[PDB]
Amino acid sequence: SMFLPPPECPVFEPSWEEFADPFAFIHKIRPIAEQTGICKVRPPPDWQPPFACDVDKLHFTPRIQRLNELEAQTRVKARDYTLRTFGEMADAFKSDYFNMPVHMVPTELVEKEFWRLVSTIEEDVTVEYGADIASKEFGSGFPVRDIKLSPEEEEYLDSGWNLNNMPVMEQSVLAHITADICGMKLPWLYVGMCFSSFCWHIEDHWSYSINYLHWGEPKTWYGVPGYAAEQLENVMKKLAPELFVSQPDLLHQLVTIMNPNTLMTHEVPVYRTNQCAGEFVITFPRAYHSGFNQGFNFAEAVNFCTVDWLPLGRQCVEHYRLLHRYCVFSHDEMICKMASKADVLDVVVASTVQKDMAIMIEDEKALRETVRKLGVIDSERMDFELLPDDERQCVKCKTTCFMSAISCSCKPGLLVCLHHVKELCSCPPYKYKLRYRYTLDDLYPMMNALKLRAE
Ligand SMILES: O=C(O)CSc1nc(-c2ccccc2)cc(=O)[nH]1
Ligand SMILES: O=C(O)CSc1nc(-c2ccccc2)cc(=O)[nH]1
Ligand SMILES: [Cl-]
Ligand SMILES: [Mn+2]
Ligand SMILES: [Zn+2]
Ligand SMILES: [Zn+2]
Repeated sequence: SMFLPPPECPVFEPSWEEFADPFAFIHKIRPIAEQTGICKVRPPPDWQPPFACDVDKLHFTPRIQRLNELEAQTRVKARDYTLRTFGEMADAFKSDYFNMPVHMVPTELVEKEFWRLVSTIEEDVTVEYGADIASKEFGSGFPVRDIKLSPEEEEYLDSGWNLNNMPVMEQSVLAHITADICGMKLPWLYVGMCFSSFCWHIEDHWSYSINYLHWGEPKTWYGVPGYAAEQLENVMKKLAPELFVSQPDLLHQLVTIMNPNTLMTHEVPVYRTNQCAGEFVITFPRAYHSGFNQGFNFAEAVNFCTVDWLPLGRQCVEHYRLLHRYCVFSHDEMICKMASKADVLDVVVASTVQKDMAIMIEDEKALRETVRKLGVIDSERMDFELLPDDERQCVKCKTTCFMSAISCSCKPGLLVCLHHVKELCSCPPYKYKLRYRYTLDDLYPMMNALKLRAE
């Protein structure tokens, strides 16, 4: 037997009452789902968002994909397809590949065959797909405000499970952040075809993700719990070390296709599911996942960050620093933005932010004491949030600075974070300046505002 399917991941069928609040529901299932990394959610029977589109007016630029196990690919990027011409190409591909009608090809068989073809470099199957944020050429699958909407479209505008709303809801910790992240708060649209595949990965900053399949043939998933992320990476490192070489930026991270049986052989727990149209898949923090499409389909996905995630978010940026990997945003900047809005925060959010802020302040206090002992004496307040992100990365570890950094007039524009004072230039430390966003005396009242809000 060449492929043994992993065990099924948890499937939840919440009542209307349980379903109404996505954040409460996710918190409820967390003790179960965090052990499997992914889970599937079937909405109540009458939660049925309307899907309507003109398949001739939606168009997109396709990406192309070779399907070889262990071969390097990248997450970020030909004549356009319309949704109709992509669909015709996709249906004909599958139909011809199997010499069968597409909805007569068993899901078990497509899966078995996927793992055969990626392992056999004699086969050079290539497929195409779409992947992008919503645009005027190809918009969200959920209702958004703008056009006169139907009554049914209007009902789902404000849904918690409308993925456009998820990040700006009250229990989301990104609800009041000002920085423009196209990646972390905007949904991505994915147009799939048979065998088009997403390589093993975790989300930026170890966030959650929620993924909805609007219509079409199923999407097959493999997931690994967060506690096993480093085991998985060690397996990857032994079998494909090329994927771990340092890359110039975040538009360059390498990822790959790998058979889940190979992971399971090395004691990594893996779970599977077939996500059908109308179902959600949720991925938990640091939970590795991968998969492929059974045929022509359309999915929508978004990152999100709950209060549960906050401490993991801090750990992630620490992990990025040790690896010299670029950040998408400054975690500390997000924390201080929320503290500056303490009076309008949800009170549980306020309570959790306060705890992370206390850790941030004590770490910052110790770091500033250490660089003072290195002989850095001069200092000046600096509004880091005003710099383009690529103008405030630590020269050494690439972390996005916000709380503080060291500069030297010798190297105009260059910064190091306070872990890397010795990595900036050859000048003696008294030539350096500590650039800081806030004094410790600024920070304690900000934290107290959170405590008062949390009561
Ligand atoms: O049965 C379901 O799919 C959801 S409820 C539930 N699932 C699980 C579970 C399901 C699949 C894989 C691992 C655990 C454990 C548990 O205690 N409860
Ligand atoms: O990437 C996830 O976890 C969302 S599921 C999904 N992703 C992709 C994808 C993701 C990133 C870059 C390219 C494709 C394609 C697809 O058909 N599905
Ligand atoms: Cl192949
Ligand atoms: Mn993902
Ligand atoms: Zn650094
Ligand atoms: Zn210098």
